[PDB]
Amino acid sequence: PRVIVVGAGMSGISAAKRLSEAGITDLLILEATDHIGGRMHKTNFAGINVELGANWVEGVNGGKMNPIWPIVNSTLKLRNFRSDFDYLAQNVYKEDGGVYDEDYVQKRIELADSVEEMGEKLSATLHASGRDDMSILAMQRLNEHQPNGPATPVDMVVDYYKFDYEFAEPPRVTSLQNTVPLATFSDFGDDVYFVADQRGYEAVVYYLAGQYLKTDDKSGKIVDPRLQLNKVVREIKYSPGGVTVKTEDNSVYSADYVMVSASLGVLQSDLIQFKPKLPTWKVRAIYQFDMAVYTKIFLKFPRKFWPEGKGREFFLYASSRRGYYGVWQEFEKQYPDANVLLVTVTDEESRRIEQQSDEQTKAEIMQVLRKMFPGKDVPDATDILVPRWWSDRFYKGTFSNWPVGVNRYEYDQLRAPVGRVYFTGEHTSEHYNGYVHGAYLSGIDSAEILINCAQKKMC
Amino acid sequence: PRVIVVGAGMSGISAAKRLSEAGITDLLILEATDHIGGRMHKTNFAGINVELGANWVEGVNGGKMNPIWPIVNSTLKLRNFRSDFDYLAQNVYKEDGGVYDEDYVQKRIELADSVEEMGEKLSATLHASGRDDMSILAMQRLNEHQPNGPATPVDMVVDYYKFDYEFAEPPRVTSLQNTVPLATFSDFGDDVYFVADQRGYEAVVYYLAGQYLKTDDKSGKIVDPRLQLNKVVREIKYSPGGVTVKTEDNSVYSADYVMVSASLGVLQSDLIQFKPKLPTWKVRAIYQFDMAVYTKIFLKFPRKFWPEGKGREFFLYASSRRGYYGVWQEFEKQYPDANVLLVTVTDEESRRIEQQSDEQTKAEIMQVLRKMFPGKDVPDATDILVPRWWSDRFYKGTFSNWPVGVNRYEYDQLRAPVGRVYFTGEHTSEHYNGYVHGAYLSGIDSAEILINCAQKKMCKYH
Amino acid sequence: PRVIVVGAGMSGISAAKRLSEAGITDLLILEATDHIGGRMHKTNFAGINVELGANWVEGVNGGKMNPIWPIVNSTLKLRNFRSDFDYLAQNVYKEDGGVYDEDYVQKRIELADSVEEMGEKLSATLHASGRDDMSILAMQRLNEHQPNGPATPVDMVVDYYKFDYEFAEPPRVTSLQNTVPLATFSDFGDDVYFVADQRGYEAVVYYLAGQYLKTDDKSGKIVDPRLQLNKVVREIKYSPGGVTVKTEDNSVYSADYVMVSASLGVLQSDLIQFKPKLPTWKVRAIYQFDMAVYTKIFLKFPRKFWPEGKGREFFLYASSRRGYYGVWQEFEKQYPDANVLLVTVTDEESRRIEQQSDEQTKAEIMQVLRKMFPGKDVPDATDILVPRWWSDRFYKGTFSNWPVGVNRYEYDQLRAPVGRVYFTGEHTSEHYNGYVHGAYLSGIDSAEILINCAQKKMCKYH
Ligand SMILES: *[C@@H]1O[C@H](CO)[C@@H](O[C@@H]2O[C@H](CO)[C@@H](O[C@@H]3O[C@H](CO[C@H]4O[C@H](CO)[C@@H](O)[C@H](O)[C@@H]4O)[C@@H](O)[C@H](O)[C@@H]3O)[C@H](O)[C@H]2NC(C)=O)[C@H](O[C@H]2O[C@H](C)[C@H](O)[C@H](O)[C@H]2O)[C@H]1NC(C)=O
Ligand SMILES: Cc1cc2nc3c(=O)[nH]c(=O)nc-3n(C[C@H](O)[C@H](O)[C@H](O)COP(=O)(O)OP(=O)(O)OC[C@H]3O[C@@H](n4cnc5c(N)ncnc54)[C@H](O)[C@@H]3O)c2cc1C
Ligand SMILES: Cc1cc2nc3c(=O)[nH]c(=O)nc-3n(C[C@H](O)[C@H](O)[C@H](O)COP(=O)(O)OP(=O)(O)OC[C@H]3O[C@@H](n4cnc5c(N)ncnc54)[C@H](O)[C@@H]3O)c2cc1C
Ligand SMILES: Cc1cc2nc3c(=O)[nH]c(=O)nc-3n(C[C@H](O)[C@H](O)[C@H](O)COP(=O)(O)OP(=O)(O)OC[C@H]3O[C@@H](n4cnc5c(N)ncnc54)[C@H](O)[C@@H]3O)c2cc1C
Ligand SMILES: *[C@@H]1O[C@H](CO)[C@@H](O[C@@H]2O[C@H](CO)[C@@H](O)[C@H](O)[C@H]2NC(C)=O)[C@H](O)[C@H]1NC(C)=O
Ligand SMILES: *[C@@H]1O[C@H](CO)[C@@H](O[C@@H]2O[C@H](CO)[C@@H](O)[C@H](O)[C@H]2NC(C)=O)[C@H](O)[C@H]1NC(C)=O
Ligand SMILES: C=C=CCNCCCCNCC=C=C
Ligand SMILES: C=C=CCNCCCCNCC=C=C
Ligand SMILES: C=C=CCNCCCCNCC=C=C
Repeated sequence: PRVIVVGAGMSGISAAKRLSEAGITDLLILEATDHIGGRMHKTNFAGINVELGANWVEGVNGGKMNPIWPIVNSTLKLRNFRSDFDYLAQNVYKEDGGVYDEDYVQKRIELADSVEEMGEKLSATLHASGRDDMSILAMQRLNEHQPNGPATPVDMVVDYYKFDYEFAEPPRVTSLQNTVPLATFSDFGDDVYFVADQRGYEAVVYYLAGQYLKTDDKSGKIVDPRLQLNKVVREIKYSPGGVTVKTEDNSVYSADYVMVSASLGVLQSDLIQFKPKLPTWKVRAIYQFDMAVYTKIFLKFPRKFWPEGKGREFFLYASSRRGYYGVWQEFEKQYPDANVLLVTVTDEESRRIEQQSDEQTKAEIMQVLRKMFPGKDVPDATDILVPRWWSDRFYKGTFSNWPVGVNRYEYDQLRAPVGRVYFTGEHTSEHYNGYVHGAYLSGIDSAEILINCAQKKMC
Repeated sequence: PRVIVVGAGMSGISAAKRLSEAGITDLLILEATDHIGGRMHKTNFAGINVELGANWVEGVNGGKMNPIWPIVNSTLKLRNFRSDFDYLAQNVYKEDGGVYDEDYVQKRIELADSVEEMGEKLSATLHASGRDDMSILAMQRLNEHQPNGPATPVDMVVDYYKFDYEFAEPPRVTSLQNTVPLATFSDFGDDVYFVADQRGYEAVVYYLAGQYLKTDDKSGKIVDPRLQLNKVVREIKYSPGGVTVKTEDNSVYSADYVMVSASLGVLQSDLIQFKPKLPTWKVRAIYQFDMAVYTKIFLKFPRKFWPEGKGREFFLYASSRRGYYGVWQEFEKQYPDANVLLVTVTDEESRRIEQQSDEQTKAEIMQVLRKMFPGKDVPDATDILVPRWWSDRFYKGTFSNWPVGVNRYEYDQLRAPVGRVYFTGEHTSEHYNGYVHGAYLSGIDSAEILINCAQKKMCKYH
Repeated sequence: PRVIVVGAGMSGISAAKRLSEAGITDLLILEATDHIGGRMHKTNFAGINVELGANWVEGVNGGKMNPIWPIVNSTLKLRNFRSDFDYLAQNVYKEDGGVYDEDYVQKRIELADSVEEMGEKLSATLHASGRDDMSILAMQRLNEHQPNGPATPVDMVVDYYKFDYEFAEPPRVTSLQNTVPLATFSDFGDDVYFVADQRGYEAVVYYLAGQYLKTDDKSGKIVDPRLQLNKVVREIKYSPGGVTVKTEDNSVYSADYVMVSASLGVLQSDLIQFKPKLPTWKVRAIYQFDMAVYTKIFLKFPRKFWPEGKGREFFLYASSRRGYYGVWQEFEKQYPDANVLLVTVTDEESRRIEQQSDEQTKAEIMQVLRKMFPGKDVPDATDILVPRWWSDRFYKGTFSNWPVGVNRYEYDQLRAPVGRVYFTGEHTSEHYNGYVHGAYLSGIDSAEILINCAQKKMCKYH
């Protein structure tokens, strides 16, 4: 059968590979941008390539092997380092200057960790139907016996590092049942490894694609005509007998099936019109799940003014405004001597920031840094890079997050095909939504579902 | 039967009134503070009494009469005014000065309203168990077809005005099925009346209490020994045979039953120790419902610099920071010539603000005001009042809000009695949680359950 | 809670009775016609009351007691007769006259019955999801090894008697899995008893109604104002908090819940407007199930011309046109001096006949009877009664039938409530759709689900 795959991110390339392995080689991959890789994507900043999207292989060293790890660490050997979060208690900055006492902070972290552990015990006892689920915040209130969760600046920043920095939305919106504990770490292991290689974390996608798509023997560039870049799909028409896909440039293509891999945000946006309209059950499951936004703001300075050394890689700023420029990282190992800092924001701060100029964002950040390092002469940053994933029509966010209210059955409806229209992508990953390995395994699983239906008539 | 009622806010006074009516007059009302009324409470601000807590009679002029309305508007004649929100579109300020064009704003308001109406239709069809509920935000996404709800400055303050200003928590955390549409408005009417009387909205509670408690002939002060102020209940021991209640000053009282009317926030804080410990099912029901916080910040100025006139009562500040000093009210009718303004904040901003000085909050507000009225000479406020309800141990918030995740049966577990211990209060109102009328009706309903057990020997709950 | 019950047929009355027993007595039953009983309804014909709708208590003498049986045979002692179909082989008339040879017909019946028995065995092994279901006709081809089901006149009329005369649609549309074997007979017994009493089979419903509705001490008539006749519901508005129902006479009623007992056929028609519209899942379940039509044409003649005697009660006409005036009943036992015959038609023929005049129908029937009894001087019938259930807007058919294509899950979606809107009626009976006992039991079942939701706050999800 002929199958059109919409999108050449990790899931689309992964699904097309699996299909090709089943012998379905009459594929046509239509990608909106001028390149493959989607959310795994590097860029030049301050004369070095940094990741705008995914940056870590998460879940390493555990009971099962994360399928992405071997490719990154053995097949391609991309340069990488295990992140160590053990010294955060020594690096929490006060809103007005200097760090807090490490012992006080270590005890707040312990209290937070302990509450989360009680939440893991509780989650284990909830019903599979989801009828007793609750937000992580409700679990925090119950376990601490209070009418509110973390509320002082230090407790809030600790809370934000533990939850929002992973999920990109606050604990009060997040499903406890479906995030605590999290399968990625329970299955693959607790460590995470930061990829810092000039070829980019995206190399993994190019490696996979080259195992079945044709590449130039000199270039190494993909030249297979089954891959067409700059093809923005805007309409998908389907019937019991086949499908037609129209692109923004006016091309029109036909196939027996279409495998949609565009992000959940794209599907919530209407960029692609389905005709007929997707059924209500599908539409509701789509709008109930969340597409989160995690913004990596890179900054480059004329000189270093922050600490370097053991345990100095990650540091937090405890603002009285929750989530305001709170989580920082410095790259003494990754980008020795570059004078770059990375501050991450999400959700509401991400949408506000994407809406204002880089200069204005730079100015707000300089004010925070100056409060943090009152003893230093802090130079203004020389360059800033603000990724605008939520504003980009081909992504509309960075990764899905599971909200309280959606149960496993409704989440599974996200994966479900509609006639001949199949779906894949990180938001269809059975237990790894939000991750690169989740996009990868989702392409394989979605392809298998289509192969069984198409080749064995077992749908 | 002797019954102890913990708390003399509206639901406790109302529950005690109903018991007394059923002839259960061997009552003891234990109130933590030095006064009755609870969350209906006024205070002197710069020379005028303003309400720290409830301020409106909400739900008036509809198909059924809100029971609070006749007392306010006819029995006591408390001075009051209908709030008119029809002119908001002419009163939305830009982050950086001046108002937006009216027609531009009106269209955003009309789109917001249309999404909500579409949400009311969805809501009516959801399974009664609450199992298919979703947040108000999810419904907005569905209806606007976007991966986010309102996100530009003007659409966000319109959203805040429509939802946070009523519920005190954002749409994304709030239950669609239980708040859209809202029974208070569907049943009692769409209008709301702001009480602005020197005697305070709490006069309604003093009135009900007086229908059954003895009062001093000249002062009208309640003197009945069945009401005991300054008595904070710290422990409730209950058994098959009865209950014992201990206060902080060590008093100990016994009764056949106890009716607890302390807020959900108090129950979530463990101020009262139950012995034996409440059942796990009850404990979980308590923690899963939300106790919201709504902070009315009052400001007094040496002279006026904002507009007055038709449609000027309410105005919004479209900050690029959602919920930042967004909803303003000026008092040309309520407190004429006092030069007072009221900005309301909720939730995360309330918690932040209660934790810092009033001077710091006043200076943040002066920057906002000077940005809104750049052509005026905006003098610094000479007085400010920041109510700290979340910090007050006898309240721990302002009113409950039904979150996504709590279902119908879980809400019933929140109300359910445990042995001889009954619960009452706005958080136990089936359809009016969060309101003065919900506390009033919840008092009568809880009392009736107790009366059935006590007088009809029908002791099984649901 | 206040509950409005739409319709006073067996299920509405049965539901209201069960609610009343749970103590829910604030009920309002709105019935479209001027009487209760619905599809159980008698009429005077030829000076005798005959049944226009149900006439048998089906499923008797089995392992479990059909709940209607005791009311009929013991509490009311309605006059009744066991129907005996054992002599059919002696009473099959050829298209042009005279009966076929008994031995020949018995052989054809024996074959039809053995193909059905093989269908029951196949049915038992089909997957519960309904994925392997097939029509009864497909099972017949498989078992007979032929490219068609019964196709000669005698085989066709035996087939119509065995299936259409029960289900009111042909084997090719009927689900094998859900009708062969049929629960009513497997649970309650293989016998059937024809009710022939002047008080009517509807007395069963009048008896249940009188157990909780007030009746005049003299007239015995129901006089409870909770029952209101001539109220045609045309709109049902519902929200998360209650419902409003408006009747064609323009009255408007309000309640907490509504229990809809009108027929599937009425729900498929547009008689009652739901606001908001019912959800797509619900509307699809409604239109996928079938509402069949079974038309009992009674004829009165001036003298008898057909045989009377052992085995003569039921006879068949083997027309070469399937289903054409094929199953007849003579009433020597029931109405001995009447001279009345009953011919039953269903489905396509019922729809055709309801649309033409009684005179044209009578003329068609006289041509058939004159061909069946060529040796007799057949008199013209002097009266005929054609019931028009499909044309009646308050019924739109006679009883639901389960078609191939619908599985249990989808059938259950017919019974499922939508918010505060509940449904009851024979088409919601878990295992006895199409019968009086099914209507009766569905009323109790539906009521209990509403009682758990409303009283116990436990709204069952599946
Ligand atoms: C619907 O109702 C009718 C009416 O009520 C049923 O018929 C009545 O059923 C009684 C149930 O058995 C029946 O019973 C009794 O009769 C026996 C025997 O009578 C004589 O024989 C005795 C022993 O040889 C002798 O000792 C005695 O003196 C008599 O000569 C007696 O032992 C029982 O104690 C009892 O009184 C009635 O006679 C009968 N009346 C009529 C008018 O039919 C009917 O029942 C059906 O089922 C029973 C099992 C029996 O087969 C009936 O004949 C049959 O009609 C019932 N139908 C259903 C389907 O429920
Ligand atoms: C800022 C950020 C940080 C993250 N951090 C990490 C991390 O450190 N580790 C980790 O494991 N995960 C992380 N993630 C998550 C991870 O990157 C994603 O889960 C994964 O890459 C998503 O792959 P996908 O194929 O599902 O979707 P995508 O990569 O979005 O691929 C979909 C493709 O479809 C294309 N497309 C969209 N619309 C159309 C259209 N109309 N027509 C044609 N093509 C279209 C897009 O251009 C894209 O190429 C991060 C992601 C981001 C963005
Ligand atoms: C800022 C704010 C704004 C609001 N706006 C409005 C509005 O405009 N309109 C509206 O309808 N509603 C509004 N509400 C809600 C309304 O005020 C409440 O729903 C209602 O007043 C609550 O009455 P209650 O009896 O349930 O609780 P409470 O009024 O809290 O009464 C409980 C009583 O128990 C006492 N107590 C607590 N712990 C103990 C103890 N351990 N022992 C003894 N006594 C104890 C407390 O002091 C209090 O008197 C608002 C409330 C607030 C605070
Ligand atoms: C011709 C025929 C033969 C049958 N043969 C038998 C048999 O022998 N044995 C057997 O067991 N079963 C048989 N049945 C089926 C059995 O009669 C029905 O299953 C049963 O009586 C249906 O009861 P109900 O309460 O579900 O519906 P109904 O009896 O239809 O009750 C619904 C009530 O709703 C009223 N209504 C409709 N629309 C409105 C409105 N808009 N507003 C208000 N009220 C409204 C109707 O008037 C009616 O009274 C037969 C039925 C018919 C019609
Ligand atoms: C990631 O890959 C490196 C490289 O292959 C691993 O470091 C090698 O590991 C083997 C295993 O016994 C040694 O014999 C080599 O000497 C190692 N090379 C170096 C430079 O130490 C490393 O352990 C890998 N990490 C994970 C988590 O797999
Ligand atoms: C609030 O109370 C005032 C006080 O009685 C009401 O205004 C009276 O209303 C009756 C009713 O139609 C009149 O006959 C009186 O003349 C009115 N008095 C005045 C001063 O106008 C008023 O309608 C009430 N408002 C509401 C919403 O009930
Ligand atoms: C390590 C580290 C720092 C955080 N970056 C992890 C973001 C991965 C997003 N996936 C989460 C799932 C969801 C929602
Ligand atoms: C009118 C007006 C302006 C807003 N003040 C009313 C807050 C009443 C709180 N109860 C809502 C329910 C919940 C949660
Ligand atoms: C006995 C006899 C004669 C046939 N009359 C009974 C009709 C009962 C209708 N219900 C069957 C279910 C279906 C569909």
